[PDB]
Order: sequence, then structure tokens, then C-alpha cells
Amino acid sequence: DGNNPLFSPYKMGKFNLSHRVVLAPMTRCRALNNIPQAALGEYYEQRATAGGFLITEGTMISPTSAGFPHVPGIFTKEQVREWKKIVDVVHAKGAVIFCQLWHVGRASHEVYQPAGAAPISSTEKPISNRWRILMPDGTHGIYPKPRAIGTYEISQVVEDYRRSALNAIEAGFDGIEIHGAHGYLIDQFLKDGINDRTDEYGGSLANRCKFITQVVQAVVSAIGADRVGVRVSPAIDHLDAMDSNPLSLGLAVVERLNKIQLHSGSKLAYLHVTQPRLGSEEEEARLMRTLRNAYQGTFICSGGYTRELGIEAVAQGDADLVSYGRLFISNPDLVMRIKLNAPLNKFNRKTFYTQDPVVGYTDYPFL
Ligand SMILES: Cc1cc2nc3c(=O)[nH]c(=O)nc-3n(C[C@H](O)[C@H](O)[C@H](O)COP(=O)(O)O)c2cc1C
Repeated sequence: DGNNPLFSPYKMGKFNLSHRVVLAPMTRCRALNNIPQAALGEYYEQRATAGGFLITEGTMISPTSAGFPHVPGIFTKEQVREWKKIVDVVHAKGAVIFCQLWHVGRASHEVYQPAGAAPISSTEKPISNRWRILMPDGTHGIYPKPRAIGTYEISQVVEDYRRSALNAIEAGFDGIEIHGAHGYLIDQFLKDGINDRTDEYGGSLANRCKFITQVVQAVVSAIGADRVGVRVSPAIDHLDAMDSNPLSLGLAVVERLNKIQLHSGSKLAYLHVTQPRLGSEEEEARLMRTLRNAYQGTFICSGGYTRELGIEAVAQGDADLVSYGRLFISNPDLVMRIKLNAPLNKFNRKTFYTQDPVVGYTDYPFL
């Protein structure tokens, strides 16, 4: 229970992991002009451990997929070449690493789009004015009205995902994770609070799950199920990503994932789910455990976890792996700290998305 189950081995498909503390995917904006920089190598290397699993910050699948400044991409030859040197560094420490493929959909701005074109989405509805977009100059801005894409374009975006997954393997990544969370493109199709479509991609749960299903199937077909992770967050309302029945949505997605696994004859690397964060906590805990019990595979829980909460989830069978975000920003050796129950360093939100290669990036101290 407390003899630390976070340090009992785990087999995530073909990757034998030595412990269960996972580096959660986090955008840090140091990949200037969408090219992975040496700084990324330094950052990931510091956090890498023998038999530890790291998931990269969101990575672009096309010229139209970004919504933050200086986020890396993996759709060009130049980017793959640069990602490679970073993957080699991490592999030299004996870690397993997945690249997260991210498309922001409507959560963008003309400044992030080629020729200042409008961002794409399942809908023409813009994120509300209650949310603001971080701008290249550090200020914020307004999310514009997106362009609702048709089905032919939906299939092209799917191909963008498939080619990116192939580029990730080319770079040496052990696998990829599909970012189908936090109100981004995929969540814009999943969430009935956003998806107001009248075609075969909207309305019913089946139609709203069509886009994520086709995305996962394409990448599974291209690199193997065992090298694909899927991340979603039905109960997180970020960027107006709300649904009338969070749990029903979550279970419909798991159902499609179990079906993709059955038809392929292989299991996905995992299902990674982000929790919101008492009557509210218990409820979210019930939701998490139910999507876990429903998924025939490895489950990674994330969102507000501490050493204590991570230990508990694994001990109680609520998850097989626990991903850490913010605490991993400020504790390069978070795994070692959790192991020794050594004190943790605070993190500085101010430098989460700044562009300096070191300041608030790789200069947080080790124990
Ligand atoms: C600075 C920052 C950047 C993030 N970038 C991403 C991202 O690119 N993709 C994603 O799926 N989640 C992203 N997240 C959400 C985290 O992966 C994770 O779910 C969250 O940090 C978990 O809670 P914790 O911070 O208490 O560990 C980000 C979070 C932070 C704080």
C-alpha cells in the first residue's frame, strides 16, 4: 500500500517500465519557430530515468495545427531530424518516450495560422470571451470565429495525424499519444457543448466519436496499436469544452477504443485521462474508476496528483500509471523525490510559456 507501489514494475505493452511515475505532456514554448531546440534535449534528459516513461509537450501535425507560440512540430524533415537528437539523449538514459500529436482546432488565432487564415473546427462557434489566447508577445488576445470543416477535410486532418505518427517513429520515438483532450480539435468533435453538427460527425454519441475513432485507427494502422496512447478529458470544461453527460461520453469513447483493439488484434499502449479537481472529488474519482474499469488496457490517471494520491491510485487499482505535470516542471528528479519522499520544489507559473532555453526551464535544481 505505502511500501510504494509507484515503484513496482509495469509492462506497458512491449515497454517494460521500472516505475509508474510518468512525465505528463506539457507545452513549454521553447521550440523556437516550431523546431525542437537543444534546450528540449536538456529538459527531457534531466527528467528521464532508467525505465521511466516520458510524454512530450504537444507537437504540431500540420502548419494549421498550432495555437501557442514556439510549440514543436513533427510534420517536416527538419523537425524530425531535430527531434531525433532529443530522443537519442533520452534513450541514452534508458527512458521510454512518446510524442504527443496535438491539433488545437478553434483554440488558435490568425497570428498562429499560415496567411492569417481562420482556425478550423467542427463548428463555426468561437470559444467565448471568458477565455483568452496567449499571444507571441506575452499578452493575451481573442479567439476568432473558426471555420467548420467538411468531411473531405476531416479525412485530410486524419492523414496529417497518420503522417505525423510515421514521422515520430522515424525520429526514434517509442510511440505517440493522441491529444483528444482539453477542448482542442478532437474534443471539439467529442463535446456536445461544441459539436453542433448536423452531418455524420455530429448529434449522437456514435457520430461525435467518429473523428477520434478514425484518428486512432489511422495511427494504429500506421505504427501499431502497441505504440499509440490516447488521451481525453470528458469532464474538463476548458475552452468551453463541456458535455451534457461527461461520463456517458467517456464510456462511449472507451467503447470505440475497445473495438479498435479487438479488430486490430492488439492493445493500445494506454488510455490516459485528465481529472478536474468532498462531493465533487468523490464523484470525479467515481468517473475515473468507471472509465478505467471499462477500458480493456493500461490506464494512466492525471490531474492534481501528489505523491500520496499517486500511491493510493496504484495501490487501489484505480490506475496502472500516474502522470505528473506542474511538479515535474520544477522537480527534474521528481521520480527520485517521490521515491525518497524528499521535499518538492515550487514551480513558477510566470515562466511556463516563456522562450528562454534555461530560465524557468532547465534551471530548477535537483536534490
Ligand atoms: C504549463 C503546462 C502545459 C501543458 N501542456 C499540455 C499539453 O501540451 N498537452 C496535454 O495534453 N496536457 C497539457 N497540460 C496538462 C498536463 O498534461 C497535466 O494533465 C496536468 O499538468 C496535470 O496536473 P498536475 O499539474 O497537478 O500534475 C499542461 C499543463 C501545464 C501546467
